[PDB]
Amino acid sequence: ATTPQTTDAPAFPSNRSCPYQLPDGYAQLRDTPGPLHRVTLYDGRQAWVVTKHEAARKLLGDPRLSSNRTDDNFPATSPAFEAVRESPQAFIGLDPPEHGTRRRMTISEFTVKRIKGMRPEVEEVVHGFLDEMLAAGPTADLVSQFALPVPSMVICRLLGVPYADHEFFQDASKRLVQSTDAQSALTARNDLAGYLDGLITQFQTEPGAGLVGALVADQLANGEIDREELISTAMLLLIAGHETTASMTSLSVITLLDHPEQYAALRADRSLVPGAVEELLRYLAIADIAGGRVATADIEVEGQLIRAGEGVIVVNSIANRDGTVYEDPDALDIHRSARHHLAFGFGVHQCLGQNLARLELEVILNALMDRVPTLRLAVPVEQLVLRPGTTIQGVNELPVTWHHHH
Ligand code: HEM
Ligand SMILES: O=C(O)c1ccccc1Nc1cccc(C(F)(F)F)c1
Repeated sequence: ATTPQTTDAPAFPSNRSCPYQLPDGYAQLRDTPGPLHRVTLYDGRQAWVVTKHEAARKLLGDPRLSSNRTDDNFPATSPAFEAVRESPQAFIGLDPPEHGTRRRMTISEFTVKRIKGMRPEVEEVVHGFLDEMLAAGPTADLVSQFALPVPSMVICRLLGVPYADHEFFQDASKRLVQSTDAQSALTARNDLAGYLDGLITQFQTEPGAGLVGALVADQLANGEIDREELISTAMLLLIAGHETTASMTSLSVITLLDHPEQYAALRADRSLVPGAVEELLRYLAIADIAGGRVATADIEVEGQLIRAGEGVIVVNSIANRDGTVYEDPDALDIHRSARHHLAFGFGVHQCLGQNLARLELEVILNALMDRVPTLRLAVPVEQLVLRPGTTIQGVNELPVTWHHHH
């Protein structure tokens, strides 16, 4: 090469170097005027990304932006995503009206009433794993010993997946979400699909509790959902149900320990916890791989033209750092109003599990402050290995220690 390498479509996604700040490239996008920006995906395709808060709400509500993953022009951010692409879709990949007919089969499990009613169960699960970790003595891996098991046990009960098989499906879920190549991603999905097919057949003998048992005994027995779809739907809920909250827990611990005055204020006044959870959601925005869209018609946005067949990624981490919405947006402030953040999306696909996630993180933070207020990282912040921007944000390992008490 013998010419400058500046490009008007930088590589996307980018990797975080700090868990709670944007990648520098993302900061550059945040500062570029306009709602949209060109980028180049891993294979060479260019696509649009959305980089401003209001425009992200508007485009997430635009029916000309389809969630159809199996569309040829759907933006793929890694060779692994094309596992979810050439696979039968759960409702996260459907458009209305099909999307609502499938999502409505699951919503009874996620109502505000039901979630509020799970609080004692979540508290029991959180405190049990906390006990086992603390009794095991420092040091510890917060991911394997706490952040992952807690939401796994909860979502497994919700679904009717037996927690006994946790080692299998927890490992399979890891391999699907984080793979760098396509085939290891396909294999993880097919191990999962295979396990899920057996559970249905098992339900097809003795009716079990949980959402999967319910969908087997009703919608499936009425032909209203296909077996492939039920598997896909159960897989989406299982994986989302435990990988997202696990990442929020580990990244929130890292973040709070870098803001000790806010963490101390939080411990001193537990009425701040719900607002702190909202702020952490806005600030950490762990699900950026959760904004892909493909346009089925030309879309004009503020003087820029999205043409039919162009991919669009609504990047909610950047949108949540829009300073015309959140004053001083790169500062963590558990007292701020984080209302209207996009960590959960917006519109018809807005996160089904959002209030379960909020409940989990409130109980988790309270239990950590109750039972191990001296928790600290057993390594410095820049000895941690963060995941790349091609997957759910977080850490695969979080070595922690505490002052032992008896
Ligand atoms: C803990 C933090 C969580 C975050 C930050 C998060 C983030 C998101 C985002 C951004 C979307 C939108 C995807 C899109 O627009 O294409 C989404 C959708 C979804 N989330 Fe969550 N999620 C979290 C927890 C959960 C939990 C605990 C569940 C439990 C099952 C869950 C289940 C779902 C489902 C099923 C959808 C698809 C909804 C639809 O397409 O109608 N999420 N999530
Ligand atoms: O997007 C799919 O189709 C998907 C399929 C199978 C399993 C998980 C899937 N998605 C997924 C995986 C992790 C976190 C989130 C989300 F952030 F949206 F909640 C979504």
